[PDB]
Amino acid sequence: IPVIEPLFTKVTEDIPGAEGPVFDKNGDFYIVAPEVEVNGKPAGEILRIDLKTGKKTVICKPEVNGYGGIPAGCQCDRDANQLFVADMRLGLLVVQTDGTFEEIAKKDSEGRRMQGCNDCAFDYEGNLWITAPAGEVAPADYTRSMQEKFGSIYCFTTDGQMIQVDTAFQFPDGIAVRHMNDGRPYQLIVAETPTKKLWSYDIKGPAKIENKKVWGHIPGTHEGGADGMDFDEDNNLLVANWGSSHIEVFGPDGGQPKMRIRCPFEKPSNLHFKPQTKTIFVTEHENNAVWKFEWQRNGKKQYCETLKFGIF
Ligand SMILES: [Ca+2]
Ligand SMILES: [Ca+2]
Repeated sequence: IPVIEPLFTKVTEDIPGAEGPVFDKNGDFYIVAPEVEVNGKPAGEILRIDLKTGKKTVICKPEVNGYGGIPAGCQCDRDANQLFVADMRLGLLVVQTDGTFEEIAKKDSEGRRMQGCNDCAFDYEGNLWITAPAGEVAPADYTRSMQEKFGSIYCFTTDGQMIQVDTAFQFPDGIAVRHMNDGRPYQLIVAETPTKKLWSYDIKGPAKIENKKVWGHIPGTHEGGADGMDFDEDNNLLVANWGSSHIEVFGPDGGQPKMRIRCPFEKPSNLHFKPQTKTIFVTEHENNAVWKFEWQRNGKKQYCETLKFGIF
């Protein structure tokens, strides 16, 4: 498989478990530090990074009834400048730029206790697809589906339902939505980390997925596997392969990667394009740091970059 070796430029440092890179509607850049702990208990953080200086500001250190969060992944909303954050202890949070936040769900649409979440992806219809590799949210004792298949997938819909849409994954992690050129969502891709697979479904409608399939194969026998992912503007899927020192690039039909991108570190965890550029910001756990590099083309627009009131 062809491998390219772009120049990685350091962005910021010392972010425990650096994850969830995201740009808001003002172009501000955020990351989460899920692994910050106080007295051995979770005290994860959501940070804003000043791209000019690399200086970090913690805007939110979420805790619910004394249970601190493990915020792990993010998406920016479209209609309001607020971040939806998947948290391994707290489930799904909505966080404002002022640092205030709310916890969205203690239970799902069927009254089942909510599971801790890892990453999420808005489709263009505004529905939010979320991976949930942890067990029940706080105050339940923390567990994760790395050994046993209890990880779930949710769709948090525009009408505010938190719908469990699949179950029994061994650590579902990255997630992405592919759209038709006319903007209709039609495929969901979900990383199952340790099994070295990417799974696909057909999106039939809000919270409606069918035709589960093993869509892609992640290279390697290292400990780790697919972590975060995102599409570029031609619908190639770029996937951080934690432990492999590469980001894998899959073409629109999946299968094996068509190209790999060598990183100067073994553990890329997640990535995000900066809007209107070819720049991909990458979080990684070898150094607990953030970097950026130039890809071959622009990212596929995120939901936050689209317009509610477009004409075209
Ligand atoms: Ca992740
Ligand atoms: Ca991303």
